[PDB]
Amino acid sequence: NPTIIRARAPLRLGLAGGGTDVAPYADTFGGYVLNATIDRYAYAVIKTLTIPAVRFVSTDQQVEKHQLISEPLELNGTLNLHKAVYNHMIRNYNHGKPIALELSTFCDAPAGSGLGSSSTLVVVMIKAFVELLNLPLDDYAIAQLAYRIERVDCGLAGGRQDQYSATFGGFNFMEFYAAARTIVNPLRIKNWVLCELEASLVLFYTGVSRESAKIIQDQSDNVVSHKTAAIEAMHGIKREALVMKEALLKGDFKAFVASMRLGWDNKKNSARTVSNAHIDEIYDAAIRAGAQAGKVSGAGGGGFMLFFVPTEKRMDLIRTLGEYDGQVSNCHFTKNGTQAWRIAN
Amino acid sequence: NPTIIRARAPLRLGLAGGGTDVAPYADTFGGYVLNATIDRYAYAVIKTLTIPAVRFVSTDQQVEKHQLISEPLELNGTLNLHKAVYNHMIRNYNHGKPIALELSTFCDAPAGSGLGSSSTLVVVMIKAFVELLNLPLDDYAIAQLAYRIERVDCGLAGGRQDQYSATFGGFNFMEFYAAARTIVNPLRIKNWVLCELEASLVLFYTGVSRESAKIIQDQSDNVVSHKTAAIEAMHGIKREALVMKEALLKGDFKAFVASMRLGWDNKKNSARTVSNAHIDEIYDAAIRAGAQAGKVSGAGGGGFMLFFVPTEKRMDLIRTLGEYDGQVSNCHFTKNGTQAWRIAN
Ligand SMILES: Nc1ncnc2c1ncn2[C@@H]1O[C@H](COP(=O)(O)OP(=O)(O)NP(=O)(O)O)[C@@H](O)[C@H]1O
Ligand SMILES: Nc1ncnc2c1ncn2[C@@H]1O[C@H](COP(=O)(O)OP(=O)(O)NP(=O)(O)O)[C@@H](O)[C@H]1O
Ligand SMILES: [Cl-]
Ligand SMILES: [Cl-]
Ligand SMILES: [Cl-]
Ligand SMILES: [Cl-]
Ligand SMILES: [Mg+2]
Ligand SMILES: [Mg+2]
Repeated sequence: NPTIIRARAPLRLGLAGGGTDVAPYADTFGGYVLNATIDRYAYAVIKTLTIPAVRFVSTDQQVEKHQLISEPLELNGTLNLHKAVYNHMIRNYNHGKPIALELSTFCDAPAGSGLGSSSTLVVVMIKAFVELLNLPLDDYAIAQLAYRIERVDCGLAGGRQDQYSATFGGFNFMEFYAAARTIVNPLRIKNWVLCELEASLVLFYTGVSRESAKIIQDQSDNVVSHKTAAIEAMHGIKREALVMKEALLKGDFKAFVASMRLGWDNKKNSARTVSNAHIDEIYDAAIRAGAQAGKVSGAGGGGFMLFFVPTEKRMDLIRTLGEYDGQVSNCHFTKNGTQAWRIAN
Repeated sequence: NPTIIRARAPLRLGLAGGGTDVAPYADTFGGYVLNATIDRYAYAVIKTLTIPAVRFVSTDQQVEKHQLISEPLELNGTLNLHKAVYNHMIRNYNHGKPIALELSTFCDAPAGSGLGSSSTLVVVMIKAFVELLNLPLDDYAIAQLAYRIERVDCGLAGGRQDQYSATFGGFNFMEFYAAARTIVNPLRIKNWVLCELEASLVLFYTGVSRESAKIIQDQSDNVVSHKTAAIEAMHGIKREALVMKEALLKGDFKAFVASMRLGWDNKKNSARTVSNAHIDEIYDAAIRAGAQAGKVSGAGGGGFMLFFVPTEKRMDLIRTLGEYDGQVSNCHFTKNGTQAWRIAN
């Protein structure tokens, strides 16, 4: 009787505030991020095995297989996230006795796409074990656990917003404090506002960013080394996230676009590689085609861009982007957080 | 006090049965179609004007402007659908007195994409007038009206499935009879089945089909001219749509894929240009990459293809398709039918 479980968690568009969730900034001044989940998913699958082994498979089809032993798996640099989730679950919920299983992942967008894929993948792996082991972990616990596994257990530097979008789902405004304290504010946005927003957003995939780690390091350095102007850009990122949140609650699209423009300027000034000449060319083309505001979705340097465009200019913008390197798509938001289902047993 | 209304209606994936909804077949034997709406939309906007004129704007940015006169607009071959919707509403709900307004449309996929864009656009224009005039038209009435406007008023040959997906939303199994009698069967599919299905579907945009009219004409000719083998292919299309419907209700994915394979064979045999060498090359590549079944979504000859692929082979299939001409995407279903909202007054 093999058991087969799948879980999924939606990826996310960073709307405002990204950068203020980097460790030194959040811990010192408090960070704010406004984000929203979209119709693209990370997935994890658990299949119990009929042989004494553990198998890990990743999105880019890396594979590791081990013999069933009663010591933690070493985090040797290959598939550390899968191993660390596995180690945590075995130690904390199965009294340290290994379980014969294959843990596999796949994702609707590769890492560096600006959709929060890395942390979303950690979240979905945890969710799959929550279903397999029937664990009483609520959304806060899963998001806090995903954070621990990635940033502490696997020692990976990064932000704090992606764990929460992946778990809770929908539009959320997050407040980040010291000692890993995060408050999630679910935003119940009016239906008309959501329809108007999707009607006015165009996404543009520019390719994989290879700048995220560098951007996060530079943003962290801003605070640690007291780079005054760059810190002030970050305070601007924080301020505009709150402005945007209130604009969405009031259905004030004029304020929404003005806060995105100021936010994008602030984000570019916070780190040298957030934008580059190639990204600025697209941005400028989008503006003269009729977009009113835009930004890179994730840390920066590539991945998805999003543009706000009035409906009368929408098709013009879509045609213009067709002439650049990348893929255009509409933007559809999802309300559901991470979900699991069973296929066998 | 200008009034601004927007409406949207979701586009659709043809899952099974397409072709049996062509006029001679449906009227003679009864047609069946299984389809489901996706996360891509057609839109219409109505703005009342402060000058005595009527303006029409289309998705590909064609524009017509007329003086406010008290006779129906001529269907001269430019923007006939917009004009005919306008004429109908003025004659039937405004006692024949013209209304000064701009009616504009735009769409997340161009015609020939295989997503039912043409009829979906007619539906959304009607919905916008339903909101502007506060009309008591339910979903059946809007779908029957969209059919009348396109196929009778504008004399355009085509199918019957798209008007119903655009209006009702979700997964529907439609039964088509003579005298324009259609029964919509909403399918309440289990959540796990829907998640499993989205996890197993990959979409692939091959470019605009220019075969739809020819395919529909050939399918119609099959019946009118008694082409025995080609009629029998169509009976197979019909049969497999019912099989697929029952497979989705039972969560039987083995039967689902077998009915899609038989359906695709039957569809190709119903009309010479449903597939071609270019489409078959993609299909074959998808199969050897691990897809278990696939098809062209609309009438055929191009547009979106969909593939069912087991989750363990999903990323392999995605990588393989990356090497062909077209765009890959995930498949996310929507439950909502056509919706309208107000921006001013
Ligand atoms: N200095 C660093 N060294 C090594 N890895 C890092 C460093 N900083 C961040 N990372 C990690 O690199 C991984 C890839 O992240 P990234 O390229 O941002 O793709 P993503 O997960 O799609 N998020 P984003 O694209 O920014 O929305 C994440 O797990 C980060 O935690
Ligand atoms: N013989 C014909 N002559 C002129 N127009 C036709 C004929 N047959 C069909 N049409 C119309 O051509 C238009 C374009 O349809 P089509 O290329 O199928 O794009 P679509 O609306 O995206 N549907 P599909 O792509 O098949 O899902 C529709 O309004 C049809 O009604
Ligand atoms: Cl972000
Ligand atoms: Cl952001
Ligand atoms: Cl179809
Ligand atoms: Cl079909
Ligand atoms: Mg990403
Ligand atoms: Mg189409």
